[PDB]
Amino acid sequence: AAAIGIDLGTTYSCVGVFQHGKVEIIANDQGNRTTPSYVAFTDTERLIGDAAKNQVALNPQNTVFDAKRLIGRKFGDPVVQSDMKHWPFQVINDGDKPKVQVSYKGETKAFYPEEISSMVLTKMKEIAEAYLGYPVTNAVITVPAYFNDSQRQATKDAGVIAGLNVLRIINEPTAAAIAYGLDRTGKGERNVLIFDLGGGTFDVSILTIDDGIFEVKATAGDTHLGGEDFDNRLVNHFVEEFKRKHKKDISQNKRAVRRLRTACQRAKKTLSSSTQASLEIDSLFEGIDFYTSITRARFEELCSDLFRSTLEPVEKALRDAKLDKAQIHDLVLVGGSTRIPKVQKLLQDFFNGRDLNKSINPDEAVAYGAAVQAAILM
Ligand SMILES: Nc1ncnc2c1ncn2[C@@H]1O[C@H](COP(=O)(O)OP(=O)(O)OP(=O)(O)O)[C@@H](O)[C@H]1O
Ligand SMILES: [Cl-]
Ligand SMILES: [Cl-]
Ligand SMILES: [Mg+2]
Ligand code: NA
Repeated sequence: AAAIGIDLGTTYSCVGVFQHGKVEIIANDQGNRTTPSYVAFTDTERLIGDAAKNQVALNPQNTVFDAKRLIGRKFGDPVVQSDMKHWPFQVINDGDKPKVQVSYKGETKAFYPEEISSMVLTKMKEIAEAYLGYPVTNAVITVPAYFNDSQRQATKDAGVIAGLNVLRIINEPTAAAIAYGLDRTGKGERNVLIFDLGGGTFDVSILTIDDGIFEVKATAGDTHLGGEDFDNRLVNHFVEEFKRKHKKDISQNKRAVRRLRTACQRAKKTLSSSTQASLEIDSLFEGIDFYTSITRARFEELCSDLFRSTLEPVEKALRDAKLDKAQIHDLVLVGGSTRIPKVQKLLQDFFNGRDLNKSINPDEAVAYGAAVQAAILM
């Protein structure tokens, strides 16, 4: 039986398996090759993944997301106390550990972060089992390089709770490097830069690889910079467009804003491969249809400062590693947001025209590498 590799993301998770000489990134029941790290509780059922995120009658208080921001932290951790202010779900204190509190089947319940993340991992396990046609019992799971012992432990515990023997916890950037076969180099140092822009976070990592041994030389980035921030620029843009056109403010109608935000995420993805996108929402506010469009160039303007801000952390990482641009051997794109053409241009220009490694869907590279390493360890 094959073991699986799982990228347990802040916003999207991905599962792959190595068999018959090659990695298969496994699509879920809706055909999506990555799955939202969402769990929802209703009066009748628990929903995970696409079903949780896509609720037609979504209940903000009982739909949990961002558990990765809590996992392995103390309740009194200032990161937790800050993050709590912007979530619609309740976080409580159980002996200086955080728990997320919800209503389920009519009663108030609370769950540790590693419990919420185990539900996401169970979904990923099941996605794999459907494809393989047998039970999966071993996995490699990835984490950010900056994770500490407590965060790594809680992640491993989420795996155990989901019925997985965790062969190893490995760093996300190391997994992306493995996906591209960069661990296979002989003796002699090669410097690799991983540029990772996901849904919620931005991670720059510089790795030295020598005869298959990885050293983390430098890390930089921003834990509150990702695709969702580009979403929010589009939402604010269209809220102003609706005001102009209909003389109505929709900003305080939570439902209209969620429905607009979903459509902005869909348009954004489309703008990575087309130069314009149409956005059409039936009865968005007080029965008014909102049918409009957005160009790639306009989307770029709306986000220009955010896109540009990704480069100073690259500069910083290089200084910390005591390396010049020219001394990086390989540049690897990771994270869904690096599909954005403008982001690719900025990083390529900064590196004076160097090739980017982008042949593996960037939001799949970490799971791909995890799957490769899981097979080695078996
Ligand atoms: N083609 C695309 N163009 C632009 N953005 C995209 C595209 N495909 C996915 N995204 C965006 O990528 C983001 C998710 O990326 P990813 O799957 O790397 O998340 P992740 O692994 O959870 O990372 P993090 O923990 O940083 O959120 C979302 O904001 C999503 O809209
Ligand atoms: Cl599914
Ligand atoms: Cl479900
Ligand atoms: Mg990540
Ligand atoms: Na992911």
